[PDB]
Amino acid sequence: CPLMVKVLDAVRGSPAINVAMHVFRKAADDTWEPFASGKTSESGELHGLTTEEEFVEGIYKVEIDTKSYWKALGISPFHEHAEVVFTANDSGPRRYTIAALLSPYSYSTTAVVTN
Amino acid sequence: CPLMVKVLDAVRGSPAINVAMHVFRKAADDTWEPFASGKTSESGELHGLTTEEEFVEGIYKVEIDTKSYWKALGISPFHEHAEVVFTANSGPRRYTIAALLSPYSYSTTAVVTN
Amino acid sequence: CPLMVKVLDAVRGSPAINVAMHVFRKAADDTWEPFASGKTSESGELHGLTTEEEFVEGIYKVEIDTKSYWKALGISPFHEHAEVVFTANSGPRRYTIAALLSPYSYSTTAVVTN
Amino acid sequence: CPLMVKVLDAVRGSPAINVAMHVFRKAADDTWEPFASGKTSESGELHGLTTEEEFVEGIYKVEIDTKSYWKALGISPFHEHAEVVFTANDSGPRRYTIAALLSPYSYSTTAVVTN
Ligand SMILES: O=C(O)c1ccc2c(c1)OCCOCCOCCOCCOCCO2
Ligand SMILES: O=C(O)c1ccc2c(c1)OCCOCCOCCOCCOCCO2
Ligand SMILES: O=C(O)c1ccc2c(c1)OCCOCCOCCOCCOCCO2
Ligand SMILES: O=C(O)c1ccc2c(c1)OCCOCCOCCOCCOCCO2
Repeated sequence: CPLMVKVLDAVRGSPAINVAMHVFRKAADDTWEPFASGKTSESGELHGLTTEEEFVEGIYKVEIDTKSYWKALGISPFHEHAEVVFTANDSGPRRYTIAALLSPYSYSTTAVVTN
Repeated sequence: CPLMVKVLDAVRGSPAINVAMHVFRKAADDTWEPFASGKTSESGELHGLTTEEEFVEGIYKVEIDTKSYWKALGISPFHEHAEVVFTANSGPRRYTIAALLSPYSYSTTAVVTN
Repeated sequence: CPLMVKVLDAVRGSPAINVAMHVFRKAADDTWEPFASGKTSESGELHGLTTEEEFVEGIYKVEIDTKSYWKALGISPFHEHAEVVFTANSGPRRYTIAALLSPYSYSTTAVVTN
Repeated sequence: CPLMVKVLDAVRGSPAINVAMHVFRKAADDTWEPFASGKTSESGELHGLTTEEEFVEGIYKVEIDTKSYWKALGISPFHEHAEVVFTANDSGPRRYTIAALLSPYSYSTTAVVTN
């Protein structure tokens, strides 16, 4: 599991459950190509997006659909989504945990990178 | 204005207005001596807490009553308050303390400029 | 000033100065049309990106080049940039986008006022 | 494990390792009484601070010594520590995870509360 995403809800003090997200990888023509997608579990975590062999060097974008999450809770939020754009594995393979902390008008995204 | 505090509401996307806070300065016996207080304005800011000659070296604590802010909005928050504890004054400096409030989370940042 | 961006450096406790950013507006084909751009001032702020009559309904993206900011400080950051994507203008509103930068983390907040 | 603390370093993109913290509980005389203490592990986590039987209703304060952490990394930070002051278990027992995200001039503290 080289790429994992964890999402927290700062209004409820809970994991953010059933949050959809889409991962893209920049292709040779400099367009965003679909890579993987999934939804957070009851723990707010999404595992299994990719494998060590599949997650090669590249520039990746994770688009977390925070808007649909907030709307399902009855909240009309500011952002369309929470994004993470990063270069991966250019020093060799790493494990990436992306942590997103969500409020209706604010979010933070943090990476924990281990070798 | 050596010390300014700004408070934002991350639920509503607005300044957090009428947020009360007290500032204390740590005394030699390790007790917190009353120093300054006020509440945020319609812009979410609290200005005029102190003056340059009054604000000397020490450990200061800003205790922001975030619980009362959320209670007034009918949201049951996690924190009793937000406490920002820092050593101030290498000589005088200007300090802006920002607090970003959510019911179960808060962030605080300091800008120290000249 | 319908749209203002403020950027802070959480490592140094300072405004983030000379941070470049582009603003795009989503077009009908789902491509990002150039809209506005600039770089932050000595106060970390970027003002004057647009006018009320120009800033109409749409989905807007602010792409802040945080990577170049950290590279200039000799710190290898995580993010290529910070992207703030939001629907703007229920009629005109005033938008302040704040970004708080660390090498491996960023936070962004919006204040929408009248 | 009704109370767990997780600490992340936003400069290095790593768990914040060997961070000391002290937990206090407000006593009947309205003073802060020592409760528990410990240090974060290699994963940035501190477990085992208390037990379901020991962690009764009350007002608790966690003081995380972020200043000594940053100084050991050669950084002179703004805050003396990162604090969390909260009422616990007044609706019945809950499990509390306190997540702290650290930068030299900024920190955020978030609670995940489960039943
Ligand atoms: O348990 C919660 O507090 C919780 C809280 C929030 C949950 C959520 C659960 O989703 C659980 C799975 O729901 C599947 C059926 O719902 C389908 C429609 O989902 C629309 C997006 O919902 C996002 C929030 O989902
Ligand atoms: O402005 C928003 O988008 C917004 C967004 C979300 C707001 C919210 C506002 O709360 C505003 C004050 O609500 C009035 C009192 O409601 C009492 C019940 O509140 C239950 C918890 O609501 C959490 C979300 O509150
Ligand atoms: O202002 C601080 O307290 C502060 C605090 C921390 C600063 C830091 C400043 O970096 C300022 C610019 O550093 C000059 C170039 O150093 C190159 C090597 O940097 C290695 C990574 O340093 C991370 C911490 O950088
Ligand atoms: O592995 C790291 O990146 C790391 C990174 C940071 C580590 C840290 C490890 O501490 C590992 C345990 O060190 C025990 C011996 O050091 C005693 C003095 O510790 C002073 C406080 O250090 C806080 C940072 O500790």
